[PDB]
Amino acid sequence: GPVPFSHCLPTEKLQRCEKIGEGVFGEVFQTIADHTPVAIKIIAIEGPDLVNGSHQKTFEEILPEIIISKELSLLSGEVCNRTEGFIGLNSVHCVQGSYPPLLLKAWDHYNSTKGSANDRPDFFKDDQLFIVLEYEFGGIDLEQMRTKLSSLATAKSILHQLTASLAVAEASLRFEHRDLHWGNVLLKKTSLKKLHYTLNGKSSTIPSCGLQVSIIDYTLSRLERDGIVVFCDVSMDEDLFTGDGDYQFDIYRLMKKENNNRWGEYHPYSNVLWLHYLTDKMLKQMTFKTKCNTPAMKQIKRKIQEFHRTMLNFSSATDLLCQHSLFK
Ligand code: NA
Repeated sequence: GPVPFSHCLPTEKLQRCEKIGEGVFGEVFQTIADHTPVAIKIIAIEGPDLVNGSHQKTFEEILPEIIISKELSLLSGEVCNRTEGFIGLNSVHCVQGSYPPLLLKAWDHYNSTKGSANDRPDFFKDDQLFIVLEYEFGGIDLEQMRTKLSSLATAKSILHQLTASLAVAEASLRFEHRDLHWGNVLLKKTSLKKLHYTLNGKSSTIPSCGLQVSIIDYTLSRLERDGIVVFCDVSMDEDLFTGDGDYQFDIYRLMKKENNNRWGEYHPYSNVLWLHYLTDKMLKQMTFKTKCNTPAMKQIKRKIQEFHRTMLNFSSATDLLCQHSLFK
């Protein structure tokens, strides 16, 4: 049955919590235990209050995200289809209580410095249920790194890492991410020169450029095992297909066109659509500390531009990884 918050966030861990992100879903905090940072995602469930302007999910509605988190985390320890490019899942708990005052303090600090679009989560009663997901800390999102990357060479490593992770998940799980906006691509420093993956038993490497990429946020994702499909049915959602002002919002429409509004089906072209949106961000919105000033950098730019104009003619991330010249 549900545990108190203190089960997940013993005092010292709660005292070290800093807010790092948010969405309509709820709140994300960073903390530390056994000298290791972790990210804690907290989602209210089962209650009647609007939270951030939206109804709370039921436990049945939140289960897909929990299941998908686990399956993608487990890919780091598999053999035939192996990738560390998702995000590690450490634990999941169902908690009952009002929001901890120490988390309110962290929430207020973020509101003061960065500003929040959410409600201050101070209105929950002591019977409120939450899902608390503890993840590996994955670094900083690509959107927050808009002005922080070295060069377009780094962009190439990032797109290769994303494409490989998505391909491995296609092959093992018939996975579609379905919401891979640039807030959901995390970057962390690595001392490894090369990152390793295995796709259908064939192992390969990717030069890191000093960064390891982690894909997060499985709210809209789909996968299947042995014919049992886990997904978010958005066929009757209005608002998801009516956004404007960013190619992101076109991707939701383009996915609905590809799948004829049947969200249980497998359409791995959606992963190609998201990779095209990310490549577009790399070329149009990211700005690098070092431009392509030399001939050999102008070449990497030309190859990423060629990827942008050709990739929509590939059927899946697997097709892109295996056949696109960018990755040869
Ligand atoms: Na990862």
